[PDB]
Amino acid sequence: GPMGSLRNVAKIVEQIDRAVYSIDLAIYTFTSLFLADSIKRALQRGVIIRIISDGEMVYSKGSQISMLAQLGVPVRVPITLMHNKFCIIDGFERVEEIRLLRKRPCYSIVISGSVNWTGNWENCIITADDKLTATFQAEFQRMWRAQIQLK
Repeated sequence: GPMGSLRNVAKIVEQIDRAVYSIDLAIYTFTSLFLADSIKRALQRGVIIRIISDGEMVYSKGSQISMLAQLGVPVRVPITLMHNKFCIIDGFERVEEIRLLRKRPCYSIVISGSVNWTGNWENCIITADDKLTATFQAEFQRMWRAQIQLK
């Protein structure tokens, strides 16, 4: 229900607000203005953000991916199915990666939800279990390396 979704989105925005180093987001469609703005604020905070999404859904109405890509957020797209959408905040491997390329404490958080083909965030799970955050982060690294990267 809309209520459960709003509560879930609110919890996610809170995690985004706490992001220190990185946010990796794999999502089929991005329609949440609230989620986007939180990500926008993270970007302004110095957080490194990457987005993987679907080509059919980036030019859909209410798609917020357009404005994030305009701000410099790299968006990679397969052209042209996921078991779930997910967000990894400060993944261990990713933070260590950033640390090397650039020479503060944090803790990995993965948010996952059901894929919506048309913000909507039911079946939401938020966890810091490092085994899970690792598999998701590793999975993102793989998908990122594979693919259209939006100009």
